[PDB]
Amino acid sequence: ASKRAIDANQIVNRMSLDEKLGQMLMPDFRNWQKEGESSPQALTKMNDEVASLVKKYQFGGIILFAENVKTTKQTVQLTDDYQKASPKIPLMLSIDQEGGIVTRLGEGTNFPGNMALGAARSRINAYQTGSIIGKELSALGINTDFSPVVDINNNPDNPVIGVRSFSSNRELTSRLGLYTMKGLQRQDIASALKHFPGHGDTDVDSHYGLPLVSHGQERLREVELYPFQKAIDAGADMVMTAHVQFPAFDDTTYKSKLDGSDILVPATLSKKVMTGLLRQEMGFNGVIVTNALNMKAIADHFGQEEAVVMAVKAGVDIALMPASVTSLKEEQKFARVIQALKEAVKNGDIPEQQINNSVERIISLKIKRGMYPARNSDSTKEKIAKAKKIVGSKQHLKAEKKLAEKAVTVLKNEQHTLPFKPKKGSRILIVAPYEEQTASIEQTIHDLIKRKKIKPVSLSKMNFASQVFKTEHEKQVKEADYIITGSYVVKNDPVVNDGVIDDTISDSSKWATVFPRAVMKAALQHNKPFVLMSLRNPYDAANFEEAKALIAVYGFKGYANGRYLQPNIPAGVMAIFGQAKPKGTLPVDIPSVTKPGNTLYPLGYGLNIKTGRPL
Ligand code: NA
Repeated sequence: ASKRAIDANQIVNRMSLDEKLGQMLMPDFRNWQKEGESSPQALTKMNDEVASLVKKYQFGGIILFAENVKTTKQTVQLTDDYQKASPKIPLMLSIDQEGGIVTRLGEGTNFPGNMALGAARSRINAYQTGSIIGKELSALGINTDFSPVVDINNNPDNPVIGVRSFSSNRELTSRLGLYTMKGLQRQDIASALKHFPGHGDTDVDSHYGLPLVSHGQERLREVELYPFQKAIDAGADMVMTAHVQFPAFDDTTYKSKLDGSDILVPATLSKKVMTGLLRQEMGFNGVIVTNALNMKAIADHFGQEEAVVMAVKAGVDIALMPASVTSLKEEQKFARVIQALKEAVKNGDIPEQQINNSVERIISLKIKRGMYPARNSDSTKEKIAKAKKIVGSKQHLKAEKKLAEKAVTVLKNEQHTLPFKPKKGSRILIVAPYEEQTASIEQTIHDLIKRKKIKPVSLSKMNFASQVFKTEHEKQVKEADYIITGSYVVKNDPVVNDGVIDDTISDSSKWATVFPRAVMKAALQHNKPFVLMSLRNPYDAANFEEAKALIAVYGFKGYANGRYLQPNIPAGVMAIFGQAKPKGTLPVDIPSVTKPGNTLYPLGYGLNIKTGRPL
């Protein structure tokens, strides 16, 4: 590893301060309003206006969004067109391909998500997930991924990250995060631990619109920072930092450049936090990178040019999205940002050696993940061919399937309700919040029929988001022979009275709690098989203590425009019809609604769908 250290330095010493500064910038070109074009457009394809700016400011990286990677053919092209534009050093192309409810690739393999991998628990599954996203990203020409999220969803009453997080436990989070990370690296992909110093239990400041952490240092070091520490020791490449007001480690305030008020310093802009805590006390010598510096709150309260400078002064190595430049009319923004830096350095506000370090860390990362020198040598056409047989491939899809199905978590199964074994002719009533969800379940039961794994049955759908359970809906439940219902909640806000959920109170506003619970009473009333499939946060499982079949899948996206947007719903359905073997155990604690203060389903709990005994 001492072979990168010198290599990197030999290189930095030969760069103009301007090539060094540009190399610490990583803007986004999500939307671009061309010359003499009516408005801004999703940038699907390169052009001389954007590429000029790359040649000119010589950025160190470009971050990509859903707009930029709509299709596999378009993506592999846009990447190679970027690499052409980049004058001297291979760009570091990055993206938020976490898996689960946060994916970006258009034709790529969306996985069950972190909280799913938590339920699955096996650390090999995590490593496979990263290894595949890695293969996929690598095949497109993307080399950096802002995953793993190692935030900890430890507070039901405040699930800021929820299913994007492995677990409510620090050890399960750090471990799974540890292996997702290593998975990605094995594919030669820069991996960035996400949301330092721990976004999972952030309060908010309604005044400024920033996340605030009010916890003291003992707590912070026990919980929030633990996952990051362990991954940092294990050789994390990058650490992404959120704009979180962080008073236990820095309670420096500034004057808002918009309010005049005394605003706490965001973690990102604090030398005590960036350099003091992360760089020194924690030992992180990788690349530090920040949330979008052009986020409104930040831009408005600290100023754009000023904020990027504060961040670099504070220790970050890569200022992400330093300004919002959509046209060539706005191109002088990048000039100013670099100019602020050039000046703050000339002044000795930022030692030249500090810049040389940062850049030497980027150049070291680029060398370490084979971005530098550029390791490929295939026609863009050939890259595209190779990519189409890799991104979204049947092999990957199978693994996605096995993983989603392994993660399904059975919480109740009284008297073998599951699996459903329908007679020919049986009517299955499918009930979810949105059409794309009832569609996914339907499409899945449909394949099972075409594949002769179940007798032919008849399906109707009921979509209840914002609805109230009225007579119409109840007649439709009598008609049914089998009922599959999806619950969807973030925070669990059942109307309740001394532990007794109140069912006599239904209004449109309470739909995510009152409605599915009304289906359930309706189905019990007429002696129907009813399983409940929770689609997001497992907390809603406390709403269905009377039910006899209950499962969690940790992923709510459905079926649309001919494509499955997530594996979770299908996997649930397969386990309901005895097709898959659900292994899942709770990666979080489900609080009881009927006996407040107690846990209803503890961490690690999960049933063997066949034997009925705790997995
Ligand atoms: Na490429």
